[PDB]
Amino acid sequence: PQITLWQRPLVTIKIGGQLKEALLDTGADDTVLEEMSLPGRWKPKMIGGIGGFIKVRQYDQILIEICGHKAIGTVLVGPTPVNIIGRNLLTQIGCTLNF
Amino acid sequence: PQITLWQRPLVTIKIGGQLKEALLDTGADDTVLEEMSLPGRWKPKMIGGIGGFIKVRQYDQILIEICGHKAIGTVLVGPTPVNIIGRNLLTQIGCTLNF
Ligand SMILES: CC(C)[C@@H](c1ccc(Br)cc1)c1c(O)c2ccccc2oc1=O
Repeated sequence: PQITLWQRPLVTIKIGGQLKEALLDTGADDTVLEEMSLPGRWKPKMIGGIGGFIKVRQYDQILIEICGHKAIGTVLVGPTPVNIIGRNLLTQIGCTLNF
Repeated sequence: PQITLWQRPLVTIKIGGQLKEALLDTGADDTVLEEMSLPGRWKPKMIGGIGGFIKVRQYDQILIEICGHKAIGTVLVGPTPVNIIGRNLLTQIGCTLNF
């Protein structure tokens, strides 16, 4: 739908058989979620943010239903304050900025 | 205009008599810019991001021309990797998410 920026742009994702909410982030190149159980293998990886650098697990080819749309990409799991859906997934569900 | 998410959503702001580019961030509640000279008074403030917490200067009532639109808000100046225009300013220039 159309979403104004008066409140945090929050959205219900379904991931790895579980329900969660997550922040729509056009600032973010990648998708990062707080600590949660996911099947398969991962790779130790590191990202940077405002504060500094954090160390994540990389899962690839993880199916996510964002507000009822399908998408499949790399999801980084770690020590984030917020659930970030960035641009790798944003493009799939067909998202844009209008102003 | 309309902006796809295939590349980082970068935009030319004019601030404190200078030109710079900055990242359109719907994830960000506030606007934070790297270290630069601004007139007036400020307050020592602290924010959090992925990585951790950083310490900023707060300037209030700073006029910014984002892609040729006027806006006046709180701008936090500090040690960010990127120039962030978040939601405090986003709303002013009339921004939305469409998907
Ligand atoms: C929730 C964060 C992940 C997010 C954020 C940004 C500003 C503020 Br105030 C609060 C949060 C965030 C990015 O969207 C980001 C984008 C590009 C580069 C670095 C980045 O660091 C970040 O912390």
